[PDB]
Amino acid sequence: GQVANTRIYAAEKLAKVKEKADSPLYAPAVKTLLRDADKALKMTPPSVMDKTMTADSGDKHDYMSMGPYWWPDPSKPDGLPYIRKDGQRNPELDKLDRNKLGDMSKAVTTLGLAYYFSGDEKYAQKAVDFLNVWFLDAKTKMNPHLTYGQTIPGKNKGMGRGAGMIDIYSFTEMIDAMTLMENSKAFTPKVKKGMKEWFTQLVEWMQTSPVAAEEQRAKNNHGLAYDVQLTAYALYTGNQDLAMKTIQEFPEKRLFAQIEPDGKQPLELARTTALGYTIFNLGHMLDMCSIASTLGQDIYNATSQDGRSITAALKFLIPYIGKPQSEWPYQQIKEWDKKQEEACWILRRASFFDPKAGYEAIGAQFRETPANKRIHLIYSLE
Repeated sequence: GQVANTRIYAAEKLAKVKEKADSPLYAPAVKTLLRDADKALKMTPPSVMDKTMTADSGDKHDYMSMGPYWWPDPSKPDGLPYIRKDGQRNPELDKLDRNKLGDMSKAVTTLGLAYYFSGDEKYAQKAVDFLNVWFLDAKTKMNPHLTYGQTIPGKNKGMGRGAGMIDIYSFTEMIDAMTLMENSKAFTPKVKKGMKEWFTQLVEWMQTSPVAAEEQRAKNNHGLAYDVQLTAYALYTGNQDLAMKTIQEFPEKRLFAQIEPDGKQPLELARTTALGYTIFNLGHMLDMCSIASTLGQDIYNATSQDGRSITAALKFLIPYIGKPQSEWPYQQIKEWDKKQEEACWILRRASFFDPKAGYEAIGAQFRETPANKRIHLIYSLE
């Protein structure tokens, strides 16, 4: 009858889905989750040691990634400096740490959820192997900083930039997966202490680094995402005062700054994937609403004097959901169907906070997500 202390996942909902794992509603998704976890068992845990290049610190244990939208310039003899092509991801980024970090993060989340749903230690043990290799083992560990996040060839004098902070956004969810495994045997006090210390050092770095300062001051989805991460990592590390403060400042610093009275997010709508970025930012807003609700803080209903809110932002998007791209007057260069589907899940999540608005009935009209998809477990109607 225990509810886990999750901050992004809706905890009471998730406890009820677990209790009803074998019911007809959830059994197909649980089956698929355990198949995914079984594939993860076969994976070899990667590390920041796997990249062929080294950051300009000379320390291979420093995380290094490349700005995904930055490409060689064909008008220059050696392609340098790189130039930006918004929305087009340069596959060279695969040489560096970003995708390995993603595989790890996704594997631990999969494994923690599989453990929660099954109680099978093999899932928790493999998760702990991933975490040891990535975070804790002297041989392979990532240092708790992103000084060299999103380097760009030929630019920024070999240094990272604040934008690289977005690379670890999935840690917000990974922390909830680790909480779900806390009572496993593999997830020991030593491992829990190790992880809390790594996140403690990361937060100290976020609070003092000039590189992290760049992300904190970002005006768009990067800034909003920074606060969500700072909050989640502060809570994980026991720093409730920093969490409370970041939450309390979030409507003025982020929501009211980035959302217009008519719901437009102009900095996202200017992008080549304007629908995708509008949804990216909304999903992170809803992540903050969820964290905040655990501390009794009502971010979802925070409303400016001139009418700016998450409700306004949703109201702007809704008329485009389920409609052809001909009806959308901004760019969306790719992933049209994928982002329409994600919009239906934004509606599911918003319905948790404003049931009366009828968001779920709007999304149910168009949503085609197969019954065995994990998302049904995580944003259920419990």
